Amino acid sequence: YPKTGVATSIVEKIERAEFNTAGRKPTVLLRIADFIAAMNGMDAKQDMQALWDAEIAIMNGRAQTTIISYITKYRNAIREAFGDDHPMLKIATGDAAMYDEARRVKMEKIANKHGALITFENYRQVLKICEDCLKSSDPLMIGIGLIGMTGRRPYEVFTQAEFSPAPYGKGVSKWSILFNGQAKTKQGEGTKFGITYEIPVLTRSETVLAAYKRLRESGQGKLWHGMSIDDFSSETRLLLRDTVFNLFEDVWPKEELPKPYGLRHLYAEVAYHNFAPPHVTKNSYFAAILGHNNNDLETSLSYMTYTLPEDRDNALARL
Amino acid sequence: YPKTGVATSIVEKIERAEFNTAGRKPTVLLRIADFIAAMNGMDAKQDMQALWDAEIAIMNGRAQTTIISYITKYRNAIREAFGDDHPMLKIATGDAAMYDEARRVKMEKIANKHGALITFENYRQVLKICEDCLKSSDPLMIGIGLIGMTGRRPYEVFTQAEFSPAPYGKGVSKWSILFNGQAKTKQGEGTKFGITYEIPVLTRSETVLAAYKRLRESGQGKLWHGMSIDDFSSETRLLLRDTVFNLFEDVWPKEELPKPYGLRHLYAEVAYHNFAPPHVTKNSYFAAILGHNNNDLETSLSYMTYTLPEDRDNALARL
DNA sequence: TTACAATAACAATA
DNA sequence: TGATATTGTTATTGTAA
DNA sequence: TTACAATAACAATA
DNA sequence: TGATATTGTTATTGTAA
Repeated sequence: YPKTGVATSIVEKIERAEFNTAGRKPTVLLRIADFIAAMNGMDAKQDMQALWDAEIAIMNGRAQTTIISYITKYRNAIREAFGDDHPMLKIATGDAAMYDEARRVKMEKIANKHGALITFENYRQVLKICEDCLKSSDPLMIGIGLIGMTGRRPYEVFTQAEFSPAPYGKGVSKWSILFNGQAKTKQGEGTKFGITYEIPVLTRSETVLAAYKRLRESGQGKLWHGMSIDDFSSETRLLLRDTVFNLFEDVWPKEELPKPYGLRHLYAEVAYHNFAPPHVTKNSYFAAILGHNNNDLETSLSYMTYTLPEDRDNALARL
Repeated sequence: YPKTGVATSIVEKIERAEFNTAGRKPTVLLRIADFIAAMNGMDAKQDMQALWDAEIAIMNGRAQTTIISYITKYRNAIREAFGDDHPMLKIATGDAAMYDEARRVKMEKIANKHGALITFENYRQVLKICEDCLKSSDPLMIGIGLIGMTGRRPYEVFTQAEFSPAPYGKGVSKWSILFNGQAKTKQGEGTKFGITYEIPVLTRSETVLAAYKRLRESGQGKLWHGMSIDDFSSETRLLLRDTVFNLFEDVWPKEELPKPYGLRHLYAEVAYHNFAPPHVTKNSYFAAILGHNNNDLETSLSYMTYTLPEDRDNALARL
């Protein structure tokens, strides 16, 4: 197995950081680069274990959550420099107890949400705003609108989504499009990786598609296209965050602040409300439209966040 | 740690089998008894490993599912004879691959059900039959009726359920009772073990309660009360199975045969349809009424089996 | 002696 | 069933001034 | 040379 | 996150006959 290599992306990041004139020092990326370098020429498992142990020692005061993320960064770096068969991958791991606890925390949060759904009282207004965004000349605005209307993830919409018209007999679907470019997935059976699949839309599909090509043909849309996730975050995350804060500050439910992924939650809640066939559970429908693996009903649980006021009324009406 | 002991329940079962005049020979219980006996005086892990390995060798041609169950029987026997701290418990285990595969199979089945819910067209009739059973003089019939009306498990209803009236301000709830005696659970936080908790009922609570005391005061109801699960199965399972087959043969959906647990599925579907408050998900509501652990939304997935025809209609009515 | 924008760390969610 | 890829939030850095 | 009831094995589900 | 407790189905046994 390779006893030498470099994590190219990390060092490119550091080298780009060499010319900043503002901002935090890239301490973490640095530690990761040093780590990978020190690893060069290492052959003994106890040496590897020692090195990792020092790294884990440094991460001490961080949040459990932060530590899991960081561990992912180191593991991806090792994997990039030395490949998949490097014994350090058996060693640079988190404790099972830590992963287990993260899971417990998460499921508890979700359970808490399921017993106290937030009533999205002004959701029609939110969707209206998103429809209006589809006509803006600012491609960020169009992007947001497309989030609301298609429920695609921001990274998907801005960097890789392929929206297409969807058939319906001999005609074209008014309320559904074809989508390719599912993120957070990898090649496999039952996976939507590189799969084109049909998704409902919350305004006319023509409108959506037109707004999309306008996004893709713009200047900023040309930068965005095919970008990596790190690049995407750096270029757009804070601006998108702020714009969304502002756009929905008045209409969003009081229980939470307006965030981009909010739109993906609402979308699922709205599409189910409007389009769900009768022989299918809410879990199944959500998993279907959100691009989840074939037999995964559990990720859908994360998205049951809101109650639409019509349903709140109707349920209250008994008795 | 104890190097000696006996699995009393197993040998009592064998000794009761000594006087049968009909039926299969208790091969399995026998092998388990011999196993436990051979274990007496054992001190060396390789000897233990060998013994287990022979047992696992015998179980070869059985179904994965059967093998997991059998392994539970051996483990419970070891645990009963020698206690919880016996090193054989580290050895008499199934493979991780086997448990993982069982899980995959299960989730796939559930996923398949969620994308093809069975329309329970005649469910009003089924519930009616169950209401009628509450007036029968045959306590089995009453029991069935109470399954349909309370969604409690058969073992719970026949052997240990404690039904009680539920308050509602200064009055008494018309559509909910108090229940104690949750099975398939053990002492813990967030658990319903020995907890009295409120559950909806699908006919008037008075009716339900009256039918219950009639069940409890009967002769067969006196046998049933406080019985073990093995005793319960042996005494009642095949008769209950047959009676249920017969009672619902004409009205049950064509996609499946009428089984007692069917009534627990339908119950949950009906109660949600009628009683579910607006700020709660179907998963949460099911987990609440079915007695599931506090942060467990996943077991609820097993119960989404049917679509009530009203919902099928209403969903079909768009567009 | 503060503003401010820019950056990556830190952190949560799916 | 081993341990990721997105989204979301804040402390630090450098610079005008 | 079969019926039949009884039993526990075998098996799936939650 | 280690490995159970219920519910559901069928093959074997013994007995009349």
